[PDB]
Amino acid sequence: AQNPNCNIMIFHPTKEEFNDFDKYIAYMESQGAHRAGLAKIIPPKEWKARETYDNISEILIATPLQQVASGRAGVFTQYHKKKKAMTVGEYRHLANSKKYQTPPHQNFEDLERKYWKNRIYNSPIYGADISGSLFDENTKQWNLGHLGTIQDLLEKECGVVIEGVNTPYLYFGMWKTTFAWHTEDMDLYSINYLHLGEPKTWYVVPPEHGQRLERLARELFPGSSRGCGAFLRHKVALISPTVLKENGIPFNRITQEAGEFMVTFPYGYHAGFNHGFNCAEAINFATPRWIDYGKMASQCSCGEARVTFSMDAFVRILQPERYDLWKRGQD
Ligand SMILES: O=C(O)CNC(=O)C(=O)O
Ligand SMILES: [Mg+2]
Ligand code: NI
Ligand SMILES: [Zn+2]
Repeated sequence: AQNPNCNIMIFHPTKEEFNDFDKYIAYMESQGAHRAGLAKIIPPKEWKARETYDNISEILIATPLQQVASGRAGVFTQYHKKKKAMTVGEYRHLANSKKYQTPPHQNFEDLERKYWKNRIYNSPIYGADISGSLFDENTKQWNLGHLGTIQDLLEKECGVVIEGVNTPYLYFGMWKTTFAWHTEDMDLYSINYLHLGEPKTWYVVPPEHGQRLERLARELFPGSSRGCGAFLRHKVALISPTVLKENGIPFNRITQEAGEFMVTFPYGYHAGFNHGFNCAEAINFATPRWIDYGKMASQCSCGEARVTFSMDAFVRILQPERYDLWKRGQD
């Protein structure tokens, strides 16, 4: 069995190997990369996502989200308070202000210590989940707006044609902006490209151990767990690495820098935080190996998770027993 300790693997494809996206994902899996839940892909040196980032300041962040924490420094929830619209130029200036800027630090480890000590005492503003792309249309390799769609994969594997579309999302971050512990919708893959700015630190639980994280989360968030049998689908709970180690939960960590891709694998729980002003692009995707995860994915039916249009068909086809309850939660 490849990668039996479920370490995060880092790949350096050549320009030739960068041509065929599906083939390369399958290669990484042949080497055991999915056992970690997360892999890093460093593009060949010949590649670029676009020519420059000099002209992005007029992008609008229609609904910036202030991420307000409740709890203790290592075990907390966050809720999102909606703020007034602002441009990417305005958001960048805000990120760099004295109130929000990254503190002085020695290295990534010192900054990680500072994040876990102090996150809860601040409420950073995240420009998350903005439909759009920063890949140039002429970028033919690993262009996250030109991937094969999940609807087409389901149709190729299962023979059923379904409605829905699959487009990327932009994320504009600042120091301490945070992504809570989650797997993807329908336990899909994700791919995330850090276009510019400061790093993103990731934490991940191997898919084979995801239920250990779920059991800890039910213990640590007991109100939330009574409310919903899949409350991590609400994407609000944070647990620090120290607390994970105290409770024997297997995990790994890595820091993504600008110009790098990360891939999350089906049922790989992940969480993390941004170091300072940055912009990432991410999208979900599927492969043949995903189908069995999609069929078994948990679902939130309490009302909280509320998701895209395109999840309907995935539930309806892959999980017909669950469909009626889940759809009630959508309505
Ligand atoms: O970058 C973020 O805030 C969150 N990203 C992801 O969870 C992802 O790409 O799967
Ligand atoms: Mg612009
Ligand atoms: Ni994710
Ligand atoms: Zn729920």
